[PDB]
Amino acid sequence: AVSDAIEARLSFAFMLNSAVQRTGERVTAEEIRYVASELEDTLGGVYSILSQELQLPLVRVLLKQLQATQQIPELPKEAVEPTISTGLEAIGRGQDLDKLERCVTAWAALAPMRDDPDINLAMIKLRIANAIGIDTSGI
Amino acid sequence: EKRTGLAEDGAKSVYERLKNDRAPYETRAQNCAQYTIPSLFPKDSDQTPWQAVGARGLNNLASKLMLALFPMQTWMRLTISEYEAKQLLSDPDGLAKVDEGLSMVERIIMNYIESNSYRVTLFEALKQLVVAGNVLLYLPEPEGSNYNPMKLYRLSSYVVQRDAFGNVLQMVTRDQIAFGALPEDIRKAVEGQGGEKKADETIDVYTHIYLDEDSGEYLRYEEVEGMEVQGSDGTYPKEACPYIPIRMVRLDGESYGRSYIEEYLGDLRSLENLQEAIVKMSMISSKVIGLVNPAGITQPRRLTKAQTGDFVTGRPEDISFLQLEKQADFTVAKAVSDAIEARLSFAFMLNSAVQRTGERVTAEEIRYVASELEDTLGGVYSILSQELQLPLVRVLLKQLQATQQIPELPKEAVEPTISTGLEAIGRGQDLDKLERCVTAWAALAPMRDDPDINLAMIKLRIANAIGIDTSGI
Amino acid sequence: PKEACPYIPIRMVRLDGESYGRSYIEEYLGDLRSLENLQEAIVKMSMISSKVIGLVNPAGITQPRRLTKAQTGDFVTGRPEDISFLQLEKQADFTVAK
Amino acid sequence: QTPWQAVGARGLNNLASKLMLALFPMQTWMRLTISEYEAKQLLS
Amino acid sequence: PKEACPYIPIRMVRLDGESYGRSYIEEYLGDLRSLENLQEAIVKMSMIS
Amino acid sequence: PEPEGSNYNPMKLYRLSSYVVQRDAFGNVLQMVTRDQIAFGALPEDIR
Repeated sequence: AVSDAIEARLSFAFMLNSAVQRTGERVTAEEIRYVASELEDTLGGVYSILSQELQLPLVRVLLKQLQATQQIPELPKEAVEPTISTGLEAIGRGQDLDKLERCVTAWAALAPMRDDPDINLAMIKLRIANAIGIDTSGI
Repeated sequence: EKRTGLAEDGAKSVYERLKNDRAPYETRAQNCAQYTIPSLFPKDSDQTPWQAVGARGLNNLASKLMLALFPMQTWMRLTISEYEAKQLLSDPDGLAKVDEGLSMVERIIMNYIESNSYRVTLFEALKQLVVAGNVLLYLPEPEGSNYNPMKLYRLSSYVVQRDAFGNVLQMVTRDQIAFGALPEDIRKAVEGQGGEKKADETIDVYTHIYLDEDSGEYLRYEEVEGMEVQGSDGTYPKEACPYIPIRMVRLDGESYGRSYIEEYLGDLRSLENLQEAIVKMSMISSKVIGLVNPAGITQPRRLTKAQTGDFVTGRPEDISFLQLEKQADFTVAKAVSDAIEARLSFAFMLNSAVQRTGERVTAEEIRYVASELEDTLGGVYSILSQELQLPLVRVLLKQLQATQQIPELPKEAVEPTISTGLEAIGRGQDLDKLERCVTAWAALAPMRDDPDINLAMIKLRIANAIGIDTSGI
Repeated sequence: PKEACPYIPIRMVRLDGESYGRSYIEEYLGDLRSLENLQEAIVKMSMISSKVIGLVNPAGITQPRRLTKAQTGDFVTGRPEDISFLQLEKQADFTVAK
Repeated sequence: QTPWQAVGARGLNNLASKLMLALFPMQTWMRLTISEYEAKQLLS
Repeated sequence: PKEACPYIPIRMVRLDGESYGRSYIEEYLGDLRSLENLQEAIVKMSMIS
Repeated sequence: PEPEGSNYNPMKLYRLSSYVVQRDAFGNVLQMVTRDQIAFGALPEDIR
């Protein structure tokens, strides 16, 4: 019993998906999702640390190493010292994409008044995008 | 020049005097770390723990806070200053310009934070911020566009003093650089003051900062062996000091802060003290020891040699195995251990405190007891937003305008307001009140074709009580 | 001015006719001490339960030295009647207090 | 000499595996974007 | 050049004011030894059984 | 190492025991001394 009590505690600290595996009770579905979002919470911890400690320095060195051996076909001055994004940004499923179709879905909220009696949909469709935080340049 | 005022008697002399009202606060931090991760605050002056509970709790607490305060997302939102926003009324072409560039500084601050590896030290800061009362952050001048990291001083190797209103009066750090690493200016000055030094001798390097009674600003200087350092003098303005000392739990009328783990320390020690005896008990239980009666026929030699399947000269009355049979008292101790370990799991925002092996846990209690972890976390978050998030942004803004990495903008955006929290994620109360008001205009769709109802005045009062701007609706 | 003093003294529980206020935890203090006084004896009890202590009968053949030295799997000169472990067996009274 | 348990073994291995597939996938996991100072230059 | 050295030394757990970093497993080492020290006696017991 | 053309330029990894580091106050790298343990029959002819 003591060994299994410890082995469970460790299984959490090694992001083992089989720490939910408690042979004690009829494990529900609503705790599985919640105790799994504690494994994601402590993993997002080490990931956002190693992004700074090992991911970005590795890219930053390869960038300057490959521009120096001219395998990088030259580009207009604006892109020789850029900004290096990583994480959910680079997978393509980042906060930017979130805020846009979180704003598209707020313009379907004023569909039961697209035919607006003096409501003025023009300023609202702009303030909605203001609070969210898009660019609004040319919308 | 001999300096007086606060640094009248040197630097190291102030460090050792203020080390006396700080000594209780590091002893407290020492105890809390001994039961979590000792490496964060070793018990060296004024070995691992038997349990990993506090260990996984401390790490999970910091992780949840670091991912809350400092995400990959933009987590600050600059917006036009009120006094200079009333000036630009009804001018949306020259007003969108001021907010757009404000949202450019929104990004510049991030890129500086990303590429300079601020996050990785902020984590080690939050870990320290929780088990120890305080941390000291130093972010030097940008100095070009290089790799300008952040420096972190743990409580034991720095010292602070505050006034009545809680403002910083003086701060004396204390690096412990090895001689073979000091700058050549300081290095030759050291062995040239008496005694040549080896390459591994450790040199105490202090760093006084203090307000000047005459000026309205801070004066600093490095200091080695009792004599001031070459080229180390300098001044910082009072409103933008790049040395930030952060407290966790305030106690208005005190130089330092209280730690977070401190408040639940009594139970945390009860668990470690128990887990020790429990594990030690488990080792005794799994220890197999025979007991051959010497007045008997069975000889101990023949048994240890015997293979499986062997028959052996002896009777079963002579041998017996050492039974511990403390099964009863173990269940008592293990039940208390689990009861305490659970109480702490709530105080460490462990999502696995719902994990009660007692009953068929429903779906409707999980949501409610999870909204107590959200309720006690929003506590420390909205505190650290003021104690560590807002001061950090406020310093980098004035630090980056001073090295003109901020492309200039129209006067309205030189002193704006710095919003944080759910505002900057973009899912704040503003967006809430807007589509909570749109959804009140779809409620009068079964009378859009209104017989004399007048939808114009109603569609306006709805937005009034809610609290939108109503400017041009 | 009387209408805008920047020193504010706040009470929790008013008692009109008194300078200070009553605390909120005060009203439930009696149970709060009952719990602490109990948890003390409870926690202390678990420590005695998990304390393993042998009891070698000196008039017996089994000597305490040989046992502490022995490895796991070793057989040892002795009888099981000589050794016993200090049982607390307050399982009944524990469940009451808990 | 080897350990009596494979707990840390599979734990350590699972820790590395999850991190490498998070940090370094077959996917493109960095995103370069225009520097801010030289992006305001190329406006409109 | 200082800005692009191709030798990169990485730390795991920072402790600002030290050349090297702390390991991740170090923080939970006590329980990891409790388990192994136990698993030995358990496995050894099963062989005796 | 440097790309050195477009060849097979792998990555070298030094474990903690066969390398050593020193840093300053702000945490920047001061010096690094590695330590391979190559067998004589493998060294380049210059060093050999």
